[PDB]
Amino acid sequence: SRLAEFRAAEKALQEQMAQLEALKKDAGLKREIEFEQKLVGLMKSYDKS
Amino acid sequence: SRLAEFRAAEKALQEQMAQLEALKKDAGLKREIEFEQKLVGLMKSYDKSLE
Repeated sequence: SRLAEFRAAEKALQEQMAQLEALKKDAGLKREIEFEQKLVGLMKSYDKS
Repeated sequence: SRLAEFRAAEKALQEQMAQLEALKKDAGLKREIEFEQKLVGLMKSYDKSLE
């Protein structure tokens, strides 16, 4: 019921969302997303013969 | 991998944004915001009465 526990959740959400903005900046994650887009498109073309 | 984690974090966050919005409906919370509202009105009035 408390408003205090809402604003504690609001702060908890905005640091979670802040560390997702940190994760989003990692060079290793970026290389890995690209490699997946490569793998996805390559199995896209493997379909055709 | 850093990619599998990133997607579970993006999932755990999406869930949190939804559990937050669950709380906005509570009657108990709505009355507590009414009290803070009046408090602010009280504070504004105090400032207004300093011309």
